[PDB]
Amino acid sequence: QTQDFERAAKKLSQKEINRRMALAQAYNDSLNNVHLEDPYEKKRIGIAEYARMLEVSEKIGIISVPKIGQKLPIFAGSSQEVLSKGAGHLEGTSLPIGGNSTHTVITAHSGIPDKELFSNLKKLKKGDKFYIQNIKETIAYQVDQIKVVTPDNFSDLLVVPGHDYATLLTCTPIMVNTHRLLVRGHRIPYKGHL
Repeated sequence: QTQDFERAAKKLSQKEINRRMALAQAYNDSLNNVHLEDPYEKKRIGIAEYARMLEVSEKIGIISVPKIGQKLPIFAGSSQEVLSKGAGHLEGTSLPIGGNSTHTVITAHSGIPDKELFSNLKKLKKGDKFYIQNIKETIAYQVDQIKVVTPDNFSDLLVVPGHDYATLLTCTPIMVNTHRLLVRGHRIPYKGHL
């Protein structure tokens, strides 16, 4: 469900990619993490507008996790509608374009029967890799920390100065969902603690 994004991204001119990426950079520089909310709170209380500059074909990117054979569309926000059809981006975290002092968080469900999504995220280990494609390019991350945290602990999702991080976020234990699994990687060239 990702070929449409690729096709549409390739049709943008370089000036338009630059304009959009500028808006995304400006958004990241003004990021306020007050938007941080747990997507998997059962009794949690709209359409996401904050990442429109990165959107083509309704999507802001593609998340590839080769070890578990996933290549999923990324949609803005983390609404139930989004999480039923692919991966979401956690509003309040950096948009997935990389850069110094950025930390983007991409999330998908582990406990929807009959949809793989991030059901097997817990198979990831330090040294494994994942990739995010946005309208400009594909950026790569190498897993360097795996943590299981409570749903009200956002500490490990915040921007770390001087680093370019990405975390893949899901619920755990499978079908129980009392906790959150956070698989963090650091930027590499594209070619509690567990």
